[PDB]
Amino acid sequence: AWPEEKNYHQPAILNSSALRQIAEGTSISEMWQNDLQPLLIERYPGSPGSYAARQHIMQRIQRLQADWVLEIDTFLSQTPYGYRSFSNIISTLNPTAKRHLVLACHYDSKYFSNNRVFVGATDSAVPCAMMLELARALDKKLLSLKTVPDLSLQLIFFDGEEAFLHWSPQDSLYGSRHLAAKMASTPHPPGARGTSQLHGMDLLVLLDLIGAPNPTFPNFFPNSARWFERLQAIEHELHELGLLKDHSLEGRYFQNYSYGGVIQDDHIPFLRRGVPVLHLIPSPFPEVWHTMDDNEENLDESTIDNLNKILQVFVLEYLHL
Ligand SMILES: COc1cc(N(CC2CCCC2)C(=O)NCCCn2cncc2C)ccc1OCCN1CCOCC1
Ligand SMILES: [Zn+2]
Repeated sequence: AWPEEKNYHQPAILNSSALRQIAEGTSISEMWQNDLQPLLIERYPGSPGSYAARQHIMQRIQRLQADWVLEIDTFLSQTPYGYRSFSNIISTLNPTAKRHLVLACHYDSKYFSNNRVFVGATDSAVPCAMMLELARALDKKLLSLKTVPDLSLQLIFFDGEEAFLHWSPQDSLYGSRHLAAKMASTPHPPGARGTSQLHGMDLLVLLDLIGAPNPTFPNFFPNSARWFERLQAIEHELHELGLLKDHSLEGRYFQNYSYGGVIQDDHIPFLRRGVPVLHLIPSPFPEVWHTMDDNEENLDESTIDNLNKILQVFVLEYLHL
């Protein structure tokens, strides 16, 4: 019956002084320097930067005081170039806990051929950095979960999202196609009474392509609608208290409108197995998407900080903290 708790979970909404605490307790300056800048490198799967990217992540996660259980999931899969290795990163609190909220990003960049290298600033680098910051910021509040609903937080940094040659069902989402199936096969909790690690997913909040100025995120899925509306309410109630920077209520990030087609992303292998997905990707896509102009100079430090704040409150509301 606990697989069905996700369908009924309710937030605990923070008060205005608490929102005043979380907006000061995070800072895009530290995020920029300590978490985001080292991943502004060439890091395709099986590359030198891929390892450096991965060890950046885990190191920062072990700087923290909350006892994150790190897991590297290395595996082989065929690509248009023969058999490659991919290693998803998975950071977990309360691995023994039955239900997990999952904030997800992919940390690989896409292999490209003038005098400029593709670092995918928005294509993963900022969203993966935003996941690092939130953990550093909420550390003192996550440390409360160490001492003991049965719900905690999980960070996933997928590998091999990108097409190697030409984007197709077969040449895409390597890291998440494997990790969904692996999760559909891993007995969770250690009791192993007919439940999977996929069943222990409450909600997959997949960040992607976030750093650009003026993003509008559509509401993709009915079954995550209410959490999209909590994102609206969180953005409203941060602005109304004057906690958002260069933010206007007429050009907001989270607008109600629906999306008709489907976008293929790391959520797709889990959506196909009945995981409630909250896909935080903007439509339209950033104009820099998949061009080497995708870089730090075309990022909006103030937009990212507003979204840092909005997301950090969502999971502090989701987790009843
Ligand atoms: C919404 O928008 C775009 C979506 C897509 N579909 C949809 C299908 C593609 C063909 C049929 C429908 C998509 O599955 N995509 C997967 C890429 C995923 N992926 C790569 N890295 C990070 C991620 C999440 C295709 C193109 C879209 O538009 C791009 C136009 N932009 C170009 C430059 O910037 C401004 C406009
Ligand atoms: Zn991409």
